[PDB]
Amino acid sequence: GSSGSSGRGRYRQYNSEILEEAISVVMSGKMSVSKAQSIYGIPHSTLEYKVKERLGTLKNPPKKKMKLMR
Repeated sequence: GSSGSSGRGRYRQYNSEILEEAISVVMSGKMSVSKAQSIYGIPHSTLEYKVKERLGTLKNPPKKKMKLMR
């Protein structure tokens, strides 16, 4: 039985699974980006974008013209 060892930082990365969790809480209004970021261990700049993406821009996305980099 059991297995695991997490808590109080200790390693600093999230699975693509964990990310969906920390989005669903925020979407459902359980918290906001800043709050869940810290709870789930997600970067704010990721979580922010990912909420603002999963909100449903992903269907019929904007791809017609661009010319940029970062």
